[PDB]
Amino acid sequence: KPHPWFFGKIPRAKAEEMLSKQRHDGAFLIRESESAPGDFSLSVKFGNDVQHFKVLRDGAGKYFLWVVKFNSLNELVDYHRSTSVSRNQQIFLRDI
Ligand SMILES: NC(=O)CC1NC(=O)C2(CCCCC2)NC(=O)[C@@H](CC(=O)O)[C@@H](c2ccc(C(C(=O)O)C(=O)O)cc2)/C=C/C[C@@H](Cc2cccc3ccccc23)CNC1=O
Ligand SMILES: NC(=O)C[C@@H]1NC(=O)C2(CCCCC2)NC(=O)[C@H](CC(=O)O)[C@@H](c2ccc(C(C(=O)O)C(=O)O)cc2)/C=C/C[C@@H](Cc2cccc3ccccc23)CNC1=O
Ligand SMILES: NC(=O)C[C@H]1NC(=O)C2(CCCCC2)NC(=O)[C@H](CC(=O)O)[C@@H](c2ccc(C(C(=O)O)C(=O)O)cc2)/C=C/C[C@@H](Cc2cccc3ccccc23)CNC1=O
Ligand SMILES: NC(=O)C[C@H]1NC(=O)C2(CCCCC2)NC(=O)[C@H](CC(=O)O)[C@@H](c2ccc(C(C(=O)O)C(=O)O)cc2)/C=C/C[C@@H](Cc2cccc3ccccc23)CNC1=O
Ligand SMILES: NC(=O)C[C@H]1NC(=O)C2(CCCCC2)NC(=O)[C@H](CC(=O)O)[C@@H](c2ccc(C(C(=O)O)C(=O)O)cc2)/C=C/C[C@@H](Cc2cccc3ccccc23)CNC1=O
Repeated sequence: KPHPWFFGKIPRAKAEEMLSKQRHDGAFLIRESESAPGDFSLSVKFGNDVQHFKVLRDGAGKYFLWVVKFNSLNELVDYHRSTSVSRNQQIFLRDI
C-alpha cells in the first residue's frame, strides 16, 4: 500500500502552490491537518483553485469525507444515476 499521495507536513499554502501547477482537475494530496493533531486534510485541484477537505473519522475510527445518506428516495435515486449501486461492479440506475 504505497502512499505517494501523502505529503506529510506540507503547509496548506505550499499544497495550494503545488496543486496550482498541476495539469489535471482532481490532482490531489493528503497532508497532516494545519490545526488538528493526528487529523488529515485532503487538498484537490479544481479549475482555478484548490479545495480543502477535512478527513473525517467516526467513533469506530473509519475514514470518510461526508456521510452518504439521503432525505428522500428521489434523492437516493438521483445520486445512483451517476454513482454505482453495486460495491463491486459498475452499475448505474437507468429509467425503466
Ligand atoms: N474499500 C472498500 O471498498 C472495502 C469495502 N467497502 C464497501 O464496499 C463499502 C464502502 C464503499 C461503497 C460500498 C460500501 N462499505 C461497506 O461495505 C461497509 C458496510 C456497508 O453496509 O456498507 C463497511 C462498514 C461496516 C461498518 C462500519 C461501521 C463500523 O465499523 O462500526 C461505521 O459506521 O464505522 C463502517 C463501514 C463494511 C466492510 C466489510 C467488508 C467485508 C470485510 C472485509 C474485510 C474484513 C471484514 C471483517 C469483518 C466483516 C467484513 C469484512 C465489505 N466491504 C468492503 O470490502
Ligand atoms: N470533509 C469535509 O471537509 C466536508 C466539509 N467541507 C466542506 O464543505 C468544504 C469542501 C471543499 C470546498 C469548501 C467546503 N471545505 C471546507 O469547508 C473547509 C474550509 C477551508 O478550506 O478553510 C475545511 C477545512 C478547514 C481547515 C483546514 C485546515 C485544518 O485542518 O486545520 C488545513 O488546511 O489543514 C482544512 C479543511 C473545513 C472543514 C470543517 C468541517 C467541520 C469539522 C468537522 C470535523 C472536525 C472539525 C474540527 C475543527 C473545525 C471543524 C471541524 C465542516 N466541513 C465539512 O465537513
Ligand atoms: N489503516 C491501514 O490499513 C493503513 C496501514 N496498516 C497496515 O497495513 C497494517 C494494519 C493491520 C495488519 C498489519 C499492517 N498495519 C500497519 O502497517 C502498522 C504497523 C504494523 O507493523 O502493524 C501501522 C501502525 C503503526 C503504529 C501503531 C501503533 C502501535 O504500534 O501500537 C501506534 O499507536 O503507534 C499501529 C499501527 C503503521 C501504519 C503506517 C503506514 C505507513 C504510513 C506512515 C506515515 C504516514 C502515512 C500516511 C498515509 C498512509 C500511510 C502512512 C503503513 N500502514 C498502513 O498503510
Ligand atoms: N500513536 C502515536 O502517537 C505514535 C504514532 N503516531 C504518531 O506519532 C502521530 C501522532 C499524531 C501526530 C503525528 C504523529 N501520527 C502519525 O504518525 C501517523 C501519520 C501522520 O503523519 O500523521 C500515523 C498514521 C499513518 C497512516 C494513517 C492512515 C491509515 O491508517 O490509513 C490514515 O490516516 O488513514 C493514520 C495514522 C503513522 C504511524 C506510523 C508510525 C511508524 C511506523 C511504525 C510501524 C510500521 C511502520 C511502517 C511504515 C511506516 C511507519 C511505520 C509512526 N507513528 C507512531 O508510532
Ligand atoms: N466496529 C465496531 O463498532 C465494533 C465491532 N466489534 C467487534 O466485535 C469486532 C472487533 C475486531 C475483532 C472482531 C470483531 N469487529 C467487527 O465485527 C468487524 C471486524 C470483524 O472482523 O468482524 C468490524 C469491521 C468491519 C469491516 C471492516 C472492513 C472495512 O471497514 O473496510 C475492513 O476490515 O477493511 C473492518 C472492521 C465492524 C463490524 C460491524 C458492526 C455492526 C455495524 C454497524 C453499522 C453498520 C453496519 C453495516 C453492516 C454490518 C454491520 C454494521 C459489528 N461490529 C462491531 O460492533
